[PDB]
Amino acid sequence: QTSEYYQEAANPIATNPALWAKVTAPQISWGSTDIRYKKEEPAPIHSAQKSMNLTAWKGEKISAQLVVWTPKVLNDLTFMVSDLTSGSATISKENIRTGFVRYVITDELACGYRNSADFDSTLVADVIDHITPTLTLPANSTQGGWISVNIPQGTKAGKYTGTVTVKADLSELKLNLQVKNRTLPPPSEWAFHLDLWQNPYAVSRYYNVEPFSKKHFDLMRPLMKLYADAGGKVITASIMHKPWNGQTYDAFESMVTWLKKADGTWYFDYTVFDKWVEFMMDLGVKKQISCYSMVPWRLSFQYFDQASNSFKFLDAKPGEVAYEEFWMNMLQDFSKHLKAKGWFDITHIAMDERPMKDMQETLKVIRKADKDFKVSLAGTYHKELLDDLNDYCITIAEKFTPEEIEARRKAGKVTTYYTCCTEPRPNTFTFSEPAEAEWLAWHSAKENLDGYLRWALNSWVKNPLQDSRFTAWAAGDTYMIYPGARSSIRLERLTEGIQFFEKVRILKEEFEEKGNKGAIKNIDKTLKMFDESSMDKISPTTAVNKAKKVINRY
Amino acid sequence: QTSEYYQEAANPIATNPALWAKVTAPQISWGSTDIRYKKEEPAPIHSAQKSMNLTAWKGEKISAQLVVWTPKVLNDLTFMVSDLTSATISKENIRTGFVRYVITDELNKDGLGACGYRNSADFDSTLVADVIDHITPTLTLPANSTQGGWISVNIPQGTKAGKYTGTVTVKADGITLSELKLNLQVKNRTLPPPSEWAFHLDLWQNPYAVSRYYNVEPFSKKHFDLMRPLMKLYADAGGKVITASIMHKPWNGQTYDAFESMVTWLKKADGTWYFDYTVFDKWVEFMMDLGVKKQISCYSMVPWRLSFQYFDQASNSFKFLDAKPGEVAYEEFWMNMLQDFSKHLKAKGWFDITHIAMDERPMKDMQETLKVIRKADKDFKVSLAGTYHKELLDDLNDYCITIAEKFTPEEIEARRKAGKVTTYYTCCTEPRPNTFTFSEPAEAEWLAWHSAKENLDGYLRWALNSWVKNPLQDSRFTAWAAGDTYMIYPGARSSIRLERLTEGIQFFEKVRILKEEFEEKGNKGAIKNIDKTLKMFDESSMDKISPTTAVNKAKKVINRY
Ligand SMILES: CC(=O)N[C@@H]1[C@@H](O)[C@@H](O)[C@@H](CO)O[C@H]1O
Ligand SMILES: CC(=O)N[C@@H]1[C@@H](O)[C@@H](O)[C@@H](CO)O[C@H]1O
Ligand SMILES: [Cl-]
Repeated sequence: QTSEYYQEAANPIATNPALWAKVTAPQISWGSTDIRYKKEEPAPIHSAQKSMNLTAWKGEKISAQLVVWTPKVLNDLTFMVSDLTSGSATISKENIRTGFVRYVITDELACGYRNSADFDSTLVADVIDHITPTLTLPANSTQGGWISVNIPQGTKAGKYTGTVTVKADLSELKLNLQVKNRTLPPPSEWAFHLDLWQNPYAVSRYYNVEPFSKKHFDLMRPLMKLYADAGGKVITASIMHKPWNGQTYDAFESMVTWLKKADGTWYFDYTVFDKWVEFMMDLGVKKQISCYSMVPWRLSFQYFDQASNSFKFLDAKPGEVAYEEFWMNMLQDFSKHLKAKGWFDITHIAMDERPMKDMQETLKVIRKADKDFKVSLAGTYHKELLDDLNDYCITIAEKFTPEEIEARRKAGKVTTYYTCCTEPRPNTFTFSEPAEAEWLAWHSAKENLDGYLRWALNSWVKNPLQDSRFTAWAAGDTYMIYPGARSSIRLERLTEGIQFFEKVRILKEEFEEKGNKGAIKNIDKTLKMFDESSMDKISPTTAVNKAKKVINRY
Repeated sequence: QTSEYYQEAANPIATNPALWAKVTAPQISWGSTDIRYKKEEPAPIHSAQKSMNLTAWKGEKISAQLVVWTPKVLNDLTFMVSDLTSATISKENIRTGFVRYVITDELNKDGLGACGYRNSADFDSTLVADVIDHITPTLTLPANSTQGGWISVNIPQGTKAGKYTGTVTVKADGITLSELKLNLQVKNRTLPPPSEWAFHLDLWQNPYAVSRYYNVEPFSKKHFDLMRPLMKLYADAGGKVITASIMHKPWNGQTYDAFESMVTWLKKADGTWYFDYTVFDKWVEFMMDLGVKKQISCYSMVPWRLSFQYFDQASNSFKFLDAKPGEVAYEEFWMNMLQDFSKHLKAKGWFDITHIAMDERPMKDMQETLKVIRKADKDFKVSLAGTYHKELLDDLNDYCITIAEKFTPEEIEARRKAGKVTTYYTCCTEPRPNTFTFSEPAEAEWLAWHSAKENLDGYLRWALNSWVKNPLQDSRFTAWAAGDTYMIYPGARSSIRLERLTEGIQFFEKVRILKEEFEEKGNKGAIKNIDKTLKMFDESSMDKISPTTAVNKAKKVINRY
């Protein structure tokens, strides 16, 4: 973990020392989890808050942010948290995670290719750095601290008190936690269908290790554990070469060997695919495997040609007999392999969104190969595809009818929504407001959707700890977690949202059973705030904060 | 075969019409198989020879060359040969072709060799007669030009001995121009068919040149159908060795068409390897079905560049191991392939004939490579074309030496008794004897007589068909003297060079059969006479006795017995 230490990029905004003239000693205060504090300006806190009061269920993860700002050098700034105690009972401080909220270069408003102008760029607080044990802060700088309390499941309900000690070579901040009588199940038991596409090739490139070696998997374990502890349900698999035509910094390579032998037979080898899938299942991501893609963005299919001992490409489009023959041959081998492994029922062939013609022709092919193959799609609403798609994810702008949703729930199908570079808000860009990430989970509860999908968990740019920009899209679009298995503010807020989606579900189960129709109509009145057309009437921060309080009263 | 028709390149030497002023009508004559007749000059034949007398054994292939030269246009020149009669040799056994022209250059300016890179502009160029074109049925000759005709008589085995007579008819613009008379004395000895010859001929095959030239998929049905008559030329010359590339670019692409790997090298992401031999197997079976079945030579454990390609599953891409003989990494990489290869070859029944094949390198390298092979399987056969080393004489099952160096007679006999193969080669180093397109035809035959003189098992050359871009028109290349990279042509057309080499090989077989008969009969004199004749084929004696003279004298001596 010493090799995981790093330096931030230079701040493109210079520090005005006159703005710091009024700061006479180092300051410390509780801040808000809704705010990313600027590095180069004093915290906008005009008198310090020494106490923080939190409420949570047993089993819940709950966070707070403190801020330190200093007109002099602070050597070896450290945070530590006491045990929390309530009479003779204790939440042990092993369950409490601290991190420095570190800075990354971002830009602004979001689709299409970009030239970064470094004139348009700024440092923003986003990285939860729980690895570096101390930081030295330069004079005239501000530094956030993130505190995560993982409340154990067997914790006694009641009032817990504890201390956050900040040192540099001070103050104590007070932490109060009301633990309620209700229990939140562990992440492995959450209903919420979270899908954040994984990029293992980004990790092998960043650390310069052999793909799918022991070192590669050792590096991925804590990183993918971040996804599984957020309720991650879906394994991403690239079953061919460059499903997305190298749109990310690191292209996805094939996890399947496509070897066309010189006698006309094919040898398909799934060694990589199998290792990746088994690895992710051992971490608790086991609900679904999504296989990309039969319809890549460029319709050119790589295979290893033995006769010439080289890579070749079939150029073939859905609706062609050649496309049908090429995919039938692989999909029928793949079907047998999956059935041998016991993964067939959960494996989905996964599309991205194309002219209607294309998608139906691709579907014919899949069905000829095996009638029971499951299929998924993230794209636009089409009535034509509602009975064929076992997992259907729709743009936030479009809606399924309530009858469509129940028909799909009745049939055992998954129904979700996504955002990407199209939507200014809500989103998980590095300059997005933190509460927008939590908002996304509340929106799923409002819509009776099964969850939320985003296209990039960890498709890291070149220097993801320093600069979140990319040659396409708004900064942060390509990843939500960082090298070192470091979380972001964005993923932490999303996880709080998902925990509340589970609370709502548990509360409605209890209220329906007891005939408490009033409590149900109130939860639904509160859920009305999470409409994507109503964000100028009620800000995402305000909606999220009001809704949290309502659910916690029950 | 209509798609196999072609046009020659322009002659870079213009025609001197004063040199033709003496030629008043078309001339037709028997010529010599020792001469490549120049296109732009009259045949150097001071008066026409109408009769050709040949002698041969039953089973022997024997050739003659006629020449036509003309001061006027000859439209649709054609040759045809009658049955030969006494009993009959049917004319189905007789092949005719036009001796067509290819651009050639010359030795290195110093005249001492022909190796090293070259620009064509720094060297002469000239058209030379070399292609035996048996496919094109007629040619139109321009005024003031000369054209050779090659005639091959394949004497069937059951042919009755005695005097055979027949006619070669040459026609143009409809009419007959001349009949030439062909006489053939068939002797009461029998030469076995090529499949039964002892002579160890190794001419390295390049299947990738054929797939490129015809633009077909490698190791497809079309590719093999094209290669069948072409590789049959090699088998009918006594070819014994199948060339296999068991890794990517054994010679680092030194020829126009690089050799690809006939073996899939797949490093799986779980630490195991998968090797697949589907190409290798198809190529080997194909070549064995044509009668090339004695030996398979696998190139190479020691390429110049020392960079070994493999398919890396984890990254789904090609990678290269840089590892040198004498390194543990080289040893681990090759051991793993060679042990899998060993099992495969045993499953197929090919292990006893398969040789791992080196080219020449520092002594250190070769012995370290040998340790690796032996660790993999102690019974792996090994071969080498290079320099003489006493150190390697028990380890090399097939040892081919430069013509300049010698094994002792004891070394040869020890190697023969152990069942090993011992040969020599030439390449770009030797000005003569050689098979450059400008080399004298008899030099190709000479090579086989030299093997008989040295008690060697045969002869090796590095390129049967490593065709340049336009091999029918221009035999030059970016390296070496013209013709160094191939001996046969598109259309399964033979060269003068391969036809003469084949005659030499037939005589090597005759010598062997005659010595078997003379030892058994105690006729020690006839044996001492054959050896006195074989003394002419020394590579230091070519300024005392020209290769042509030596070959012609020797042929006569053997044919008297
Ligand atoms: C379901 C989804 O997110 N699809 C694409 C995604 O592949 C990526 O290109 C993204 C860039 O932000 O644009 C989205 O249209
Ligand atoms: C064994 C042998 O023939 N080796 C090389 C051959 O690879 C080729 O480069 C040739 C060119 O004429 O030169 C030979 O020395
Ligand atoms: Cl090569």
